[PDB]
Amino acid sequence: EILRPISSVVFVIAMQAEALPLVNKFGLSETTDSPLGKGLPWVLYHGVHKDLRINVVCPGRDAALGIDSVGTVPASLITFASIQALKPDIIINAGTCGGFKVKGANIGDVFLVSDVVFHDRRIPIPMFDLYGVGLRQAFSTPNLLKELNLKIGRLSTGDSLDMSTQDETLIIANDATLKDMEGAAVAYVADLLKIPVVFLKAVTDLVDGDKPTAEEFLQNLTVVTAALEGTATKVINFINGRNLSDL
Amino acid sequence: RPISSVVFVIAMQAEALPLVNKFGLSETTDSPLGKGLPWVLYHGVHKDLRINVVCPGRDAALGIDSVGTVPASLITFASIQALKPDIIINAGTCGGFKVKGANIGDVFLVSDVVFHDRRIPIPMFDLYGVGLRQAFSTPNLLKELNLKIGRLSTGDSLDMSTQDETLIIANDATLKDMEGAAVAYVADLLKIPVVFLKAVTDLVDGDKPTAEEFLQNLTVVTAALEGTATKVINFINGRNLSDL
Repeated sequence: EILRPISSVVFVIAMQAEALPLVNKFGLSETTDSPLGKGLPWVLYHGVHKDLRINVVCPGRDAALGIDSVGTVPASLITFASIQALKPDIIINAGTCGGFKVKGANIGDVFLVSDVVFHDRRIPIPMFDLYGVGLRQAFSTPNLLKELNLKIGRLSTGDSLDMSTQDETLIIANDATLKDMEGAAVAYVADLLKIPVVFLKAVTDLVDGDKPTAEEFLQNLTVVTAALEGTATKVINFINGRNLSDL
Repeated sequence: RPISSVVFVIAMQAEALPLVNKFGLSETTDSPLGKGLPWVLYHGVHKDLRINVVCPGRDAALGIDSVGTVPASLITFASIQALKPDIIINAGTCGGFKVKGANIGDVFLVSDVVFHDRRIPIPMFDLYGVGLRQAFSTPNLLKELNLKIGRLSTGDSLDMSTQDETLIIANDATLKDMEGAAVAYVADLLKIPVVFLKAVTDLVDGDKPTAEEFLQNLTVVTAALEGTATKVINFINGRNLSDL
C-alpha cells in the first residue's frame, strides 16, 4: 500500500507510423538522450497530458534493412528496457493487426484484447505445450469497456505475417479473433515484471476475407490508424485521474 | 587487449549445470538483472577470464525451462548490459540433419544463423525475418579443437512444419534450434561478438519422434557439450578476439 491514481503509462507501438498520430495529438517529444540504452535504434517519445506522464516506445529502424523492427523479439526487448527505465503503472500495446470476420471483426474496428496466446511456439510435449501457447490475461478494464464500447477478443501472436495451415489450425483451435506479431511477447514481459498490460488492436485486414478494392487499401492504412489514434486518445483521457482498480 | 569476460547463454538448466560444476561457478543470489525474475546466473573466474552462465529459469506458471527466442533474447540483453562481456557463447542441445553430416553426440561450432519461422512476404521484411547473421570468426579455435561447423536455423517450435522445412532446406541448415538466431540478433544490436556450441541430441530427418530421442540422449550429450565448452574456455584464455 497505499494505492493511488495512475501517474505514468507506456505505449509499446511496433510501427513508427502507428505512433506518430499519438505523438502529435499529445505534443510528445522525441527524447534526445538515450534512457533505454546507448547506441540502440529504439525510439522514445515523452510528455505529460494532464495528470499523466506519457511514454511511447518504438523498436525503430533495422540497421541491415531500413524497416521497423517488427516481431516478438524487438517488442519484448523494448518492453523490458522501458519498464526498468521508465517504471510505468500500466503498459498499452497499440498496433494494427489482422482479424477474423467469422469471429466478428471488421476493418477499422479497434478491439480491446481480453487475453493473448502464441500460435507459433509449438512444443508438443506435456507442460512445454502450455508454456509454448503462453496464455496471458490482459488487465481487466470493465469501466473503460463500458464507456468506450470497444469490441473484445482473444489475440493470437506469431512472427509470421502470412498464415500457414499450421498457424491457422492453432488460431482456430484457440478461438482467436485477432492475429498480430508482438502482443503475447509484450504480455510475457509485462507479466515477468508484474506491470498491468492493455491492448488496443486496430484491424487492417481480414485474414479470412476478400482482398481490398483499388481505393480500399489505398485509404485503408491511413483510415485504420486514425481510428487507432482516436481510441488511444479516449483511453488516455479515461485513465487520467483513475486508480488501476477504477479502470 | 585480451578477452577478460565471457557470458554463456544457456536455455536449459540441465545443459548448464555440467559447466557450472566443471568451473566451480557459484549461483548468483542478488538478482542483478532484475528483482523478481526467474532468471538464473552462475558466476566465477577461470584464469584470466571472468565467467558467467545466464539461464532464463523455471517458468513461474508451469515450472519448466523458459525456452525459445524471447527468454533467450531477454537474458542476452540484460546480461550484456549488466556485465559488459567481451564475447557471448550460446551453448545448448539441438537437432541436426543426418544427410548434412550431423550425428548424435556432435558438438558443432556455427558459421552463421538464420530464423525459419519468421515469414514476412514484404520486400526487405523477408530478409529481416530470416535474419542471416555471421557467427564471430574463430578459425584457430575451429582448427585446434577440430570442431564440425555448419549453419544454424532457429524457431520457437520443437516440431517442424512444412514451411519450416522449406526455409531450413533453402537456407542449407545443418542445425535446428529454438534460440540461436535471437541471441545473434541481440549480440548484433549491442555489438558483442557471439559464438555457438550446438550439441546434436536428435536427428530431424531420422526414424524417431523428436522429443523421445531428444530426451533419450540429453544426459550424455550434455556431458559432451561441457567437454567442448571447457576446451573452448581454455583456448580463449589470454587471447585477443583476432587471435581466435
